[PDB]
Amino acid sequence: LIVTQTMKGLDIQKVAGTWYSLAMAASDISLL
Amino acid sequence: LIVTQTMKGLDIQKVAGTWYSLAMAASDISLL
Amino acid sequence: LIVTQTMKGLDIQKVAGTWYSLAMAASDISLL
Amino acid sequence: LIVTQTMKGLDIQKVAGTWYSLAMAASDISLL
Amino acid sequence: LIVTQTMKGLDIQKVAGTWYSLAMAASDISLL
Amino acid sequence: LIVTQTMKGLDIQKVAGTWYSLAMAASDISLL
Repeated sequence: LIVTQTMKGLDIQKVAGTWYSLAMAASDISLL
Repeated sequence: LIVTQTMKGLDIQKVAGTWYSLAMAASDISLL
Repeated sequence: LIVTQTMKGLDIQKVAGTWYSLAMAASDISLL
Repeated sequence: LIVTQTMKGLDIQKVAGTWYSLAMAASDISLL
Repeated sequence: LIVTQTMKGLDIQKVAGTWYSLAMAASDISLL
Repeated sequence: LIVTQTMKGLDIQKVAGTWYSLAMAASDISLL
């Protein structure tokens, strides 16, 4: 598979917590 | 499969919690 | 698989917590 | 964009004229 | 962009004229 | 860009004229 993730002009503030990521791509994605 | 995820001009504030990601793409997606 | 993750013009502030990463890509992604 | 304008403890007196505003924020600001 | 404008303890007197504002923030600022 | 403008304990008097603002921040600033 071909994966293209593009982000332009983002403004993020006050992100208290377990922020994992913004763009995450792979073969198998299992989150418990 | 071909996956294209584009984001422009985002403004995110006060995101307390387990924010995983914004654009996530893969073969298998299983979330418990 | 081919993975391309592009980020331009990001502004991040006050990110208290366990911020893992912004763009994360691999074969297997398992998060507990 | 994220805009935060805070004012505490202001004392204004004798303001003869075309007083527009105190805190003004927007995308485009053109004043002739 | 992230903009934070804070004002505490201001005392303004005798402001005859075209007083526009105190804290003004936006994307484009053109004043003629 | 991240912009923080802080003002504490200001005393302004007799401000005859075209007083625009105190703290002004944005992307493009063109004044003629």
